[PDB]
Amino acid sequence: KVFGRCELAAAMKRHGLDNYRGYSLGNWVCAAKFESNFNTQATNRNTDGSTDYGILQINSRWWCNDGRTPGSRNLCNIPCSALLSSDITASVNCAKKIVSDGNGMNAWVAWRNRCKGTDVQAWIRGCRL
Ligand SMILES: [Au+3]
Ligand SMILES: [Au+3]
Ligand SMILES: [Au+3]
Ligand SMILES: [Au+3]
Ligand SMILES: [Au+3]
Ligand SMILES: [Au+3]
Ligand SMILES: [Au+3]
Repeated sequence: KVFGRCELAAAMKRHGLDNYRGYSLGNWVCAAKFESNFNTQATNRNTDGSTDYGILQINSRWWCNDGRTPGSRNLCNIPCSALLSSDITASVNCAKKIVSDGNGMNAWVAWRNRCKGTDVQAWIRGCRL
């Protein structure tokens, strides 16, 4: 599924991601924009053989099981495929765990480099919320 910008804002809010760990909704929408372009089926292979999955490009090294990332963990207790679903519940639930892990949204490289400190409210501007 390819989400529209306000459509994803609304889905994220329904699943309680707005202001989760103090991160406003625009930060989550921005991160999803530059991680996946709002496509739930986005995947990206890393040089280390791990893979990033879904709207927020969650990595198999630590958070999900894909069977092909030696030495890896599955801290969200889900198959990585679940992160590619049209319904974002598994990705939101896993994102809450990630963002609680200590470095906040800096775990998302694309957030740090393209969203952090920018006018992230722009991503929810005009949205009926
Ligand atoms: Au905002
Ligand atoms: Au992999
Ligand atoms: Au794993
Ligand atoms: Au397996
Ligand atoms: Au594995
Ligand atoms: Au599994
Ligand atoms: Au923080």
